[PDB]
Amino acid sequence: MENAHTKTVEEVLGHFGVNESTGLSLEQVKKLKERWGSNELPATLLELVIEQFEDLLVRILLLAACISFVLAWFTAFVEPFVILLILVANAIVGVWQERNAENAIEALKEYEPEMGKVYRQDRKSVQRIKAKDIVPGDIVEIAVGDKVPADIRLTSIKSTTLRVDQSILTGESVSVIKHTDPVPDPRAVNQDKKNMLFSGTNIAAGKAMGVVVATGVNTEIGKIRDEMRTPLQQKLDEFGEQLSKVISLICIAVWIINIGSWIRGAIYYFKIAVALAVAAIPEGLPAVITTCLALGTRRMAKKNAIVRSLPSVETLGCTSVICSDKTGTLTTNQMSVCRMFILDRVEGDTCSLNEFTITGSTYAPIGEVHKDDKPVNCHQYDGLVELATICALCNDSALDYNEAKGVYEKVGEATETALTCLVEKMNVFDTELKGLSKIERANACNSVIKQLMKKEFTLEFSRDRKSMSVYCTPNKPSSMSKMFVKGAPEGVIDRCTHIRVGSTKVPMTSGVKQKIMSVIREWGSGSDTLRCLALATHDNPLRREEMHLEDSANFIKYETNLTFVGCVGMLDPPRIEVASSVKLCRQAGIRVIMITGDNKGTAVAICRRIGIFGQDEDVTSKAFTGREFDELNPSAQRDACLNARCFARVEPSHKSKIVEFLQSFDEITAMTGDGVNDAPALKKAEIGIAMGSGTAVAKTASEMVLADDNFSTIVAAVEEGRAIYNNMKQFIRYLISSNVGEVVCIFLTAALGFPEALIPVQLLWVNLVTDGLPATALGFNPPDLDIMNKPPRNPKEPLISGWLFFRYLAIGCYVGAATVGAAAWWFIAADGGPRVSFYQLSHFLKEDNPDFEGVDCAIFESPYPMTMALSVLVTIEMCNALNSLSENQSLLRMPPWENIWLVGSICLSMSLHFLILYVEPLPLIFQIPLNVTQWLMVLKISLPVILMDETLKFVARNYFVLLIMPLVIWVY
Ligand SMILES: Nc1ncnc2c1ncn2[C@@H]1O[C@H](COP(=O)(O)OP(=O)(O)CP(=O)(O)O)[C@@H](O)[C@H]1O
Ligand SMILES: [Ca+2]
Ligand SMILES: [Ca+2]
Ligand SMILES: [Mg+2]
Repeated sequence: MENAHTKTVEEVLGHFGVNESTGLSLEQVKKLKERWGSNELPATLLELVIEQFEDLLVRILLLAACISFVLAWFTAFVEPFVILLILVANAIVGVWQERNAENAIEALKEYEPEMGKVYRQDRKSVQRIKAKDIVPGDIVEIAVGDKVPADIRLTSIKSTTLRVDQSILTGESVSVIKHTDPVPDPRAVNQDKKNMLFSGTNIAAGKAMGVVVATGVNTEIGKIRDEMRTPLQQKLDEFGEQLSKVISLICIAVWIINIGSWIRGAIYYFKIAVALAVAAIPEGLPAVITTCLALGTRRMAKKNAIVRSLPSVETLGCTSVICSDKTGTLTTNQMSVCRMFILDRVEGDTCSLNEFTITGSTYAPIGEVHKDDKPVNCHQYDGLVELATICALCNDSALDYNEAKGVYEKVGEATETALTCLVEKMNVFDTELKGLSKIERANACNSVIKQLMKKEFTLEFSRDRKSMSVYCTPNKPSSMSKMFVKGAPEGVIDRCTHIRVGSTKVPMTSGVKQKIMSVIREWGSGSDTLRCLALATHDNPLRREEMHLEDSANFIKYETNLTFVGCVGMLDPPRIEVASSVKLCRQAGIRVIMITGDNKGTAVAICRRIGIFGQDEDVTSKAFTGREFDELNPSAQRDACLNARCFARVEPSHKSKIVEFLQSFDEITAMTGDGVNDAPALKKAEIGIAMGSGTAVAKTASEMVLADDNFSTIVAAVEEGRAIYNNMKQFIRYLISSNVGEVVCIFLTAALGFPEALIPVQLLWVNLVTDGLPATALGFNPPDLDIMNKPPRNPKEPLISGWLFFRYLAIGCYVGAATVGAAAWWFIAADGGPRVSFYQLSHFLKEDNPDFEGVDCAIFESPYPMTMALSVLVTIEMCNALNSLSENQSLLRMPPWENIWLVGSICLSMSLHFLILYVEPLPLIFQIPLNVTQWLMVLKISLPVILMDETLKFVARNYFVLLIMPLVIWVY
């Protein structure tokens, strides 16, 4: 079947020989799966390796590896080789971490098979099957929120209008409108295919059914499968540019003051200002950020949270407002009518009711109606036969038994599905239900109703009108059509001009209208926090011939002069872990707002339950309806958002505008939503969160999907986001505060006229050792002990602080007055070696010199005090690295064994530094045999940078040993 849209409806129905209302036979599926395979897709090798070197810091440090190798034919290659080993080492961590997380996100999406609603011949009702079991033939049904599972030709549209979001397939950011007439153009583009749906795209409004015409690869989305920065990064890429600007400054600022063949020898000092450049250049800044960001995506994918955009975690470390949809998201969406009432009698102003309770918290259609905790037969209550009529004929939902889980599931919206379940429990027509199975009883009594009443068309739901009409005619006429409605109570009773009392109608009164809203206030504020709907019927509707449904704004006009019948009260439990989250957030410095279209009375009562409010807290300033907000003065309407914690009876435009107002206050907002109404607010907010059980359009439009439906996962992402930015700051403090020393070790050396500090092969070794995997592995750092007890980060404030700058000199100056303080100790105050005086040492730049009496000028050509400064900078920078586990938490509170990966790193970079000083062929390649008398001093010197930085920690903070102390006692 090619170009179905050329062909008409019955044509494509003939091609598969299916009845539209029956669907595909059982072996017809067997054959067709043997002719088109499943409905799935079978999902570079070294490209990840090459992507690491695409960053500025390793693009330029790829040059220094070839510049010092330019001079190879002129040790010579040991300089460029050591620049590789720090670039190669960091580049391997990232590709490792990246492939770790990749499998994870692909492990979680695979957990949940995408179901899809078909019409095979076994069950007389719609049923949910795995997407891959769909074949080109069976009738398929979809509705608002559903992703399309296969390529479908439309056959019938139940709602007035159908709206598909084809963005993922075509890119058009608008919802198109479909039809069922044939498009003749046989080469028409996907966008001009207005009678077809395609996998992966979602339904924005309406509900319809068609027949599959392609699967797997043959679908438009499959046909093109093989042919297809972050807010913290721009903060670091404005940094990576600036340091190199100062690096190459200071570096060539070294190269000049030294030169003063006398010019061919000026190319030595070039490899210095080049190697010293690589030394104070963070080769691993772009690797350590791709590391941590990949890690979190793996951390979250572990907790049943698919992260769809990588900066989601980063921004969540700063969120100060987390708005959330009530129904579905903050509630389990496990609905069942447990209270209902109709009118008993009405005499004058006063009136009485006939209330009822109904058992059964599950969607399962088992339960009984009580009057006063006593069961009753509903046929005796004439008003109940009608409430039951409305509740099954205004339903776009249906019950579907899941024989795998042995439990009942919903087909459509939970709210509607609770009603289908209720009309089963009533059985107002007293049909004999004894001989029917767990599947026949999912939609049993509705069928009797739907068999007595011909539903000719429905006027679908509209969240601004907040009600849903249905047109019907009895099957034996003579012409007596009627109209049934169900909608928001406040709204429906507004349009109700009459009330039915049993089987008779009477005009609406003030007092009657009162009682209703009190029951509903009783119901929504009670221990159950009921979610209530009104149910009324129009007795003299306008003929279908004289109706105008092209403009849906007419719908509310036709739903007028109604007869009120009754109200239902369904229960909705809050999610279990939710009351903890709002406790955890108010401590992390985060506000939690509720945005809902339901009753303010009920929405507040939930907020009282879960801890947004408390039963006694006055809420007059923190809860406003949609109307109570737009009907305010702009100043009070301003500081409302500042303090309001609940917004109810609210359309998606509001939630989109609510988040907007938060953001206009420089607030970083998160949005937690389940359904279509949350779609604008999800995109609008900085980050949107969708529920796994929710809709696809809610999931697609949002940027992180809790497939768990766990609500405490949100907090964990905020800890990840706060932990990633915090790992940077220490990593920042390490390389930055440690290289002020490598510059002063050189610049102090020049100012005092001292002997040579280092050599360009030594300059790039100590870069490798301290700035290789040791520095890099700082990203696995343990989250701080009090990370979620402090307000969130404000992104517009700068990265580095003036107290932190001061802490970089206080360790940069020290590691420099320690790198050169050890080489001067071997010339002035050492036992085995020269006793050169300070004056004699600074003017060393002759046998004739009487100031240099009794000294072989050859002692300045000795590698001894060079590895006294080389192994001091390695040891002291491993020490400073051990300071860099936390900004202020000392090593008494955060011991170094908590970070396993900086430990296993420092031990590897000392195993590679100790292997260089005592092996056979290396002390000559590196110009360098140090033992106990000298290694104790390098310990005596490199260790105080532990305490010196510790005393910085102790002062900013106020505004183990069995192992530690024997090591120090040897030293002193
Ligand atoms: N299929 C449906 N038919 C008739 N009325 C419906 C309906 N679905 C919802 N309503 C009514 O619309 C009103 C508001 O609906 P809306 O879609 O804006 O939010 P909501 O009630 O579904 C709760 P939440 O916003 O937390 O998901 C509800 O009070 C309900 O009475
Ligand atoms: Ca470096
Ligand atoms: Ca360094
Ligand atoms: Mg919802």
